[PDB]
Amino acid sequence: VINFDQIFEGAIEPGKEPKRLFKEVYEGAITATSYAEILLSRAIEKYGPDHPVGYPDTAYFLPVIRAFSGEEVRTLKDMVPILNRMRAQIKSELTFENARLAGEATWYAAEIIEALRYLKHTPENPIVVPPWTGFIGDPVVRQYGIKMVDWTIPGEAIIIGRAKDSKAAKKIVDDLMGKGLMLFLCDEIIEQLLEENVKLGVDYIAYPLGNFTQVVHAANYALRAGLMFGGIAPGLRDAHRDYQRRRVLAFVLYLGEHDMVKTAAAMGAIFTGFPVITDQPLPEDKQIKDWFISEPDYDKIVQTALEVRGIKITSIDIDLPINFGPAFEGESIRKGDMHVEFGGGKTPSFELVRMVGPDEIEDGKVEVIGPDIDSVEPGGRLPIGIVVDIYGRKMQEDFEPVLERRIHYFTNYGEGFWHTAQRDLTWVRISKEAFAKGARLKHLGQLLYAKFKQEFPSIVDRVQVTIYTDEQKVLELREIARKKYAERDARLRELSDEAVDTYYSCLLCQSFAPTHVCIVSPERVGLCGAISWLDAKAAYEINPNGPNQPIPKEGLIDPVKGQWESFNEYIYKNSQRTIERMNLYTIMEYPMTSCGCFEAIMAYLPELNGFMIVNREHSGMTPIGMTFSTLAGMVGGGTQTPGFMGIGKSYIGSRKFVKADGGLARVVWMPKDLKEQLRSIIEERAEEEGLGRDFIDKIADETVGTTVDEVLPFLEEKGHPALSMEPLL
Ligand code: SF4
Ligand code: NI
Ligand SMILES: [Zn+2]
Repeated sequence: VINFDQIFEGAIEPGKEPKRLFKEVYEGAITATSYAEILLSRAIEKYGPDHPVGYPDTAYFLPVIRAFSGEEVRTLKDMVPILNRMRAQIKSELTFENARLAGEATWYAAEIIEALRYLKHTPENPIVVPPWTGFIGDPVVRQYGIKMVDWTIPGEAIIIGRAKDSKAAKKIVDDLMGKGLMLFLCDEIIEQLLEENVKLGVDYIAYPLGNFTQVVHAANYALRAGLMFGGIAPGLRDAHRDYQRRRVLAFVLYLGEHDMVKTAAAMGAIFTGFPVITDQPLPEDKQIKDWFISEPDYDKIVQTALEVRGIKITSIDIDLPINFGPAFEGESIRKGDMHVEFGGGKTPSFELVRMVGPDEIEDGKVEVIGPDIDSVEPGGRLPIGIVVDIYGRKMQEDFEPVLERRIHYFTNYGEGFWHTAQRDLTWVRISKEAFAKGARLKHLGQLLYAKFKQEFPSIVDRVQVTIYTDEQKVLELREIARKKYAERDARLRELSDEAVDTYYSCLLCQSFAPTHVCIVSPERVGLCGAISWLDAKAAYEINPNGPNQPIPKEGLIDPVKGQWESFNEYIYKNSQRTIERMNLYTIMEYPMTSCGCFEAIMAYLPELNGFMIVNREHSGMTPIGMTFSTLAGMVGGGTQTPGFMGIGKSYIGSRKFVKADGGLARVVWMPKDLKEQLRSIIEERAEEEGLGRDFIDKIADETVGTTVDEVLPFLEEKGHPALSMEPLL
């Protein structure tokens, strides 16, 4: 019933088909499928038809195939009928329909060829090294979903071929990274950007895939979105294409001299709804309106692609000397690249947002008080105290901690600006490159001002930013800040699931996970780990129409498992009626659903009488016989999964942590690093439960084993309480 092809209806008037383009696509699709045919036959000769084949760290087999036709490719023989089908759908008649089918066959061919390449890939002997990615694992797709759902990443650019010259490559890519687009790069443009010292790699959301058929690692990335968050069944071809067209705002930049295989791959992009913009001149018989178009002027090609795709960018439009955007949030500034640092146990530091009255503030006044960063030798240090005063008619003291959180992100988005921690434990660094470009502390203050005004227009009327660098002045002001921090800690201490009468929904991820609803209570953070009850409450109070809504706690059904009719009704209504009940204190019956951005996954193991937990960053097998990525393929997508649940890491430290299932006492296995990340809260909560602070050492981890038979003897020897608790079944 989904007629996806309707989006093409007006594109080409009959009898004027661009036969030059369609012949090139046909030749390239024949070439790609032939490449795959011969490599596959040779591989079956060498290894045998039953040899396993696949990609590293994915739940979705060969994802392009798994999405569009649903096959669970596991061995070489499985790909033989699939490729035979794709070659069969490549047809000489020069229609737009046959061109799109040839592009789909080209994507299938490139995916097959790449899986064959990975037949030689092992961790000890890998076929790709950073900053190149090749196939991108599921955890990376998931780790960036939270930035996609609110269009912090506004769209995706697939750049194929070669820019006119190195300098043009750096120009457009710097532009795109400042706009926050996710980049996929293929062929000679990568070396062009590295030659120009552009930052690239998974940490900068700018993926150097490789060359040639590695282009398909853009496609199998994009299609996993619908398979993961969208919950769309494998093989629902038009449903997947519709999800891509509506939610994955990707386009292709086709740079350099054209070639048949690159053109056929680009037509596969068009086949799933992504337009193609090339820097090459195009004769009338080699173009399609709004789908395969020429913009030779490098000063316009980015805006042209964004307009044809429908991407609208919000910019602060302050003249900063450095680039700014999500790609730089993940950067590290090594000591040898550091021009100056503040805080981090080297010098005193704090940051503070505070409400003030109308008379108390000069809107827009950004002032540095003390020496600036040109006063130190490179590698030097200064104190820093950042005070952001805010006035507004709708400003509340409650909002102060919320706004203060943003300083971290606001700072880290600066290229060559870096920030970690919070309050009086901040550590800030500024790169030598940023200093060389003219960055000074005034620019940090201006960035904070503009960003606070842009993000909170309805509660911020005046903003003033003062940055202090005198050591004794910073130490004096830090005590005022610490008074505010203690008031905030006391307000937090007053909260509990029982003491508040209203929990809050979070629908932010419904952009990509339409049936999923999060419920945030004081003692259960949202599964992303970034939205606590105070956060959701402030977000609603700032924007009553937004994706966080109050829900009264009314109509109790089960005090023990945590079920109320008010939450049941809200979830059912906002679930497209897929979900009727939710228990807040158990994973074993009506668990809360997940999108796919969960920091960790819990699962029950009957053989161990207890829970395993595994975080997204952990690589390795778990005692349930599944890696994190496989478990995540089951747990996400907005379906209810008794015995499994997605969670935020900090929820493990909550007093209400799966309380009806036994809480922390029920946890028998976690990765060693995750326990270390949470060691203090695990020790404190275990003491509160009566488990002992050494309970953390009774929790098995991968150094104990990855299977039940390795783990159970250790649990028995340790006298883990879970073995003597009631089975949860
Ligand atoms: S609280 Fe839930 S719905 Fe909201 S952003 Fe986090 S994971 Fe997504
Ligand atoms: Ni999610
Ligand atoms: Zn999500």
